[PDB]
Amino acid sequence: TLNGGITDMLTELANFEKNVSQAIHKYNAYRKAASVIAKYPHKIKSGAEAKKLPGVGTKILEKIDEFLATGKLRKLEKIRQDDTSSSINFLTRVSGIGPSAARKFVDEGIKTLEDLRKNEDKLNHHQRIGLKYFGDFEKRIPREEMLQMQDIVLNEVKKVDSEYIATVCGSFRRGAESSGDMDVLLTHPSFTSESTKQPKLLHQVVEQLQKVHFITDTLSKGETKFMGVCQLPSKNDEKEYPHRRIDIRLIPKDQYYCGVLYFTGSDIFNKNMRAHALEKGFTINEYTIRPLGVTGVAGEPLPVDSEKDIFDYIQWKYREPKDRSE
DNA sequence: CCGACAGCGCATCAGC
DNA sequence: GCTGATGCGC
DNA sequence: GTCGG
Ligand SMILES: Cc1cn([C@H]2C[C@H](O)[C@@H](COP(=O)(O)OP(=O)(O)C(Cl)(Cl)P(=O)(O)O)O2)c(=O)[nH]c1=O
Ligand SMILES: [Cl-]
Ligand SMILES: [Cl-]
Ligand SMILES: [Mg+2]
Ligand code: NA
Ligand code: NA
Ligand code: NA
Repeated sequence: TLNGGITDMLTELANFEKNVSQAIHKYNAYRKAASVIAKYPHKIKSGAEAKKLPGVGTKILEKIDEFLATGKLRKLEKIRQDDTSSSINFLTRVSGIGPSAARKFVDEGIKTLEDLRKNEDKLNHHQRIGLKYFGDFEKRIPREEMLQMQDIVLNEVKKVDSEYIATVCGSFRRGAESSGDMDVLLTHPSFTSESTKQPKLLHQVVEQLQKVHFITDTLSKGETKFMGVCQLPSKNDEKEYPHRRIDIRLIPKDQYYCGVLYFTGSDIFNKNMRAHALEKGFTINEYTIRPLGVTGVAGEPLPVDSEKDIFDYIQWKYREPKDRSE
């Protein structure tokens, strides 16, 4: 909020490059610049001052100078006025419509919420459910609701098998006062990097959450990742809660710490951390941290017994979840 | 200058 | 059907 | 769009 004007401008530029230009590197550059400026503990007085931060170069410095002098950016003012860019940007707000489908729909005259509704047969399943809950999926989730959702998910998982461990990650684990969705890390001792003693480990949990009418819709589902929709139950005569996005990730139990580091994020934090790992000669994914040889080929998984072990390998002081909101 | 930019599950489609 | 590329979203 | 080498 200290530099909220600038970071909003950069986020809108990032969205334009991703959604309209399909220029993924410009998208990530703008997001990195917005992240470093959001973290900067001073009210930026000039582009030159912002250029000192890593990820802000000459181009963004000049945009910041325009924004500070005038309160706006002509480039963005023209983008807002362009019907084609505005239409593509809007459609990507539906879950499952990305930049390519958005431009395909616009090209064939499908430009608004009603166009989508009257053309539901042009949508795949994910897009159909994203359209159905368009308004709901724009709402934030109060942390008090996240706590009730956690209670349901952990207890229903416990009812399936007491040896499951479900961990709510995402912004919730970083202590945020509100979240965009619910991310659940799941483990069971039957599923390790060495063996899967039991099938349908994820299915059984999903099935149970559907049975109690917590999970209401499916966006995608495989043996280790479920992405879908859920809803808190409401009380008598009470308006319903919005439907909410939920993601469940089943990770081999012996890879919990890499999985919980990954699912806790933020996404930019993970990108920064994984980039730094590469510079230190390691690669990090949600399963393992491995060394890189002189060929750059990933070696064998290093032993990991805590989140901090992962930080230790890349020579970073440990950062608590609440300081990973980048 | 310029190569690299984090890493991967699931859905869908083309080609065979 | 399988395989590989692409889209999308974490 | 930015940056390390
Ligand atoms: C999108 C994305 C995610 N994650 C990891 C890190 C992410 O933290 C984790 C969950 O993804 P989610 O999109 O739900 O991100 P949240 O942090 O929970 C959030 Cl603040 Cl955007 P909100 O959901 O509360 O609105 O997955 C990544 O590693 N890379 C990615 O590109
Ligand atoms: Cl690009
Ligand atoms: Cl791995
Ligand atoms: Mg989340
Ligand atoms: Na800089
Ligand atoms: Na979308
Ligand atoms: Na998520």
